[PDB]
Amino acid sequence: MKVLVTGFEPFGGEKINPTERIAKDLDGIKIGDAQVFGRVLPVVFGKAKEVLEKTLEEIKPDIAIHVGLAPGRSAISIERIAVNAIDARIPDNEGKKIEDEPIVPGAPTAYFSTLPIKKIMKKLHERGIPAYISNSAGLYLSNYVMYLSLHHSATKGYPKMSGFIHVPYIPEQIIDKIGKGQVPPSMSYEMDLEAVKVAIEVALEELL
Amino acid sequence: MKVLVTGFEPFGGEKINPTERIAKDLDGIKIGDAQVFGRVLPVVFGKAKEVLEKTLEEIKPDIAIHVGLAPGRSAISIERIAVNAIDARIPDNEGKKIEDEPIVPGAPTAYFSTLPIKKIMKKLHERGIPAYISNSAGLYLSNYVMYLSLHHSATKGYPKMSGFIHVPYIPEQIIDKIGKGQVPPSMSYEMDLEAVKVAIEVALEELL
Amino acid sequence: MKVLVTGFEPFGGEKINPTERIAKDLDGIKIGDAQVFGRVLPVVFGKAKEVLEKTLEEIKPDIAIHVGLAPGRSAISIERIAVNAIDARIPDNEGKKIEDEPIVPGAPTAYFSTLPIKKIMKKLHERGIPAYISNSAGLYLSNYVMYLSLHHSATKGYPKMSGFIHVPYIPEQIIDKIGKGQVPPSMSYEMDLEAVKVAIEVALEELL
Amino acid sequence: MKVLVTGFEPFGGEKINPTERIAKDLDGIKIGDAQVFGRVLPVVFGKAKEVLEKTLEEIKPDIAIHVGLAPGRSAISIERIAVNAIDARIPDNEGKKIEDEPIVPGAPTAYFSTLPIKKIMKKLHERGIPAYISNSAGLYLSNYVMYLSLHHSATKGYPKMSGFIHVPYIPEQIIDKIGKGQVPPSMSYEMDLEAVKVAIEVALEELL
Repeated sequence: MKVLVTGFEPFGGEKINPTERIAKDLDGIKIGDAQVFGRVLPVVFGKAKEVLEKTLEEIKPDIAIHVGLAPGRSAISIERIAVNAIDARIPDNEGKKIEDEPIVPGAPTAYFSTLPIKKIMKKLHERGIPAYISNSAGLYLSNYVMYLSLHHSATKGYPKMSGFIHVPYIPEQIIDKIGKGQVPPSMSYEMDLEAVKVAIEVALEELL
Repeated sequence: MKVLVTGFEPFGGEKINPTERIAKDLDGIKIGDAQVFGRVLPVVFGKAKEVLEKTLEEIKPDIAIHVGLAPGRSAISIERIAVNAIDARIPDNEGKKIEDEPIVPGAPTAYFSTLPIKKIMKKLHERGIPAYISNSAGLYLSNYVMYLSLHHSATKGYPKMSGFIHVPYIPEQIIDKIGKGQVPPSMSYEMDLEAVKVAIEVALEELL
Repeated sequence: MKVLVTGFEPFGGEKINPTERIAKDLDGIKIGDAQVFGRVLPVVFGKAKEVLEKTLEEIKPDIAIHVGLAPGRSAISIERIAVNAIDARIPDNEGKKIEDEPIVPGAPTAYFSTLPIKKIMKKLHERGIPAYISNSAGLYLSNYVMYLSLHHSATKGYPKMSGFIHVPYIPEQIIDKIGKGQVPPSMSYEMDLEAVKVAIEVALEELL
Repeated sequence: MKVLVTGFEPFGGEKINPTERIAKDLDGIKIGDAQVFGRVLPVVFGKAKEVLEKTLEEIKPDIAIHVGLAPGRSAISIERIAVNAIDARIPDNEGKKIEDEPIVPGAPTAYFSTLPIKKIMKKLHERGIPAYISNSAGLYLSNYVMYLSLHHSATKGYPKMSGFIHVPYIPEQIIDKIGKGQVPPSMSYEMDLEAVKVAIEVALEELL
């Protein structure tokens, strides 16, 4: 049993992206006899697809849990759906701002996450971790990778389960925001890491 | 050198108030040779004044740091001013909803906190703790105690420094909020506790 | 050329739903030689489908613009996608709270709105009307009708264009909210009405 | 009976300030036999004080209602208190960003508005105008003028009543905000103007 967890590099002017550390912290660990692989993806259209595809083909995980930062969100959010569209509010790390363009021409308009999202949310709550189901992962890189992963599952047969989890800013990222005229919500890195571990465990238990 | 830290009991239907635990956790500890006393106050007009007055007279602290819960706030907030007014949006724990009434008839319309609020905010930031200066502690029990404490200082000569710190909901308090149609910001109890300890240390260093 | 505009009846305890008036105000009007029909839909699962289906079959509009109230939103929002799922945060007007259930079993996971959403947004901006593209119409009745309308288009060939527009609370709906501990954003009814008229005109110009 | 209404010039990069038009629109009008004077103030520390002082001495109004723009607020807000402090989050129109400095050294820490704020709020509600009581007018120019006006009343005996009213962005100011990654609340200029007229009428009726 193999699990792939991905995170993203910093973007949008931020010095850090907490999901990058999550991926690195979880890489190489084992939950039961399941092997976990952690990989960081670039916040760049096209290149992110190349890396994701190569990683999926290399590892061939049974479960894929893609993690990303969601500025402004106040709790852990589990994405219910991936949409076949790109409409960036901001450009990617290479200055590309793609608007109204499909991710995969001719492919389904959307894919539902195949992770047991409701069970994951329930377990997180039991652990005192606020979490909810998000109905839009945006139309930037998070949705981009979420869709491609689910499409890979639908066309290649693996991973069996795929989904996306967004985390809020971590406290240290809020400091420079103060004075700039706003105080966005934040959540500790420790809670985020535990949340992802819980998601993996629940997904695994689901696959038996 | 003596420091008094207060917290509040649960109110507004909440099962817990994180500041109650903060007070209990800090009671009896020492920062350097300074003795810290932690006391919990009732969320009841009148009675809260009795308890506060008695506590202040009993301990005669050099520094008083009153802590409270601020539902909806996203980071640690240090109150800049206490206002001589009561206008409760909700009733206190005994069903009393006082509207447009002074706290102390004839006393000053307001008192500025005497804690080194800017230095405290700066130190918190250096510790990676998001914090900002609040210009209104509301007109409920937090402001009530903040004003009475500062008034005590002005009329009795002690405590030398007095102020108020509000903390966001802690994560576990958000669980039942989910589904109710909203996900308020939250901050870990551990961060809150450390923030209060930092405030105490900075206040002490200020008094020398 | 025929255009169908729908609105919803009051729900969630609200005395009014501004979209109900929008539908009635636009019913019978003409934009050029295009005939506009305005109909009000019940905020009830099942029944809403019956009414929508019957209305679509009766009128056979070339363009369908469904309007609804989005409590909390601050500006006009044009829905980009309809999702094949029902997961009500609150029950409908008949007390039914459907959770994790498809709208049409076996049908596509989602449909993109076929209204020229970007052009509509642009024209609204030129008119000084704040508007943006929403990537989730929720999973309540608004999404329910949006999906069914787009599904009707895909399977029956009409309407040629279908989409959904959400409007904020109108000012009068905020009054009772004040004191309840919150002041949600609002937008004038007049602006909402004009926004819908603009959307219709742009959609029509698109069909030529 | 004379009434002075003030507004502010554009600031913070905005092309307009709706309160500037409010002042000009109300200048010269009469409510009953009361004469209303409308004046625009610069968003500049020091200079704003000069203009305010000169205006107050020139007109010697019985009632002074200062109006300002509050970016982000969703409804009309009536300020309850003015604070003797300056701590600008942004610089004024001349690049001056004053931090932790009193407005009037030695003067009271704060002054309560002498306008019948609760009655004004009630009348606005009866007119279908969402409005609430604000407990902080910020520590920028709005608070600056509010405090100086109330201080003038306390030391000079006039105006008899003084207060501050903040209005949200008007819709047209939101357009350029869209895409920038946020849609702030807004309220029509017409509603703002009526709200100020209502405040004046209620204040006048209070003075008899």
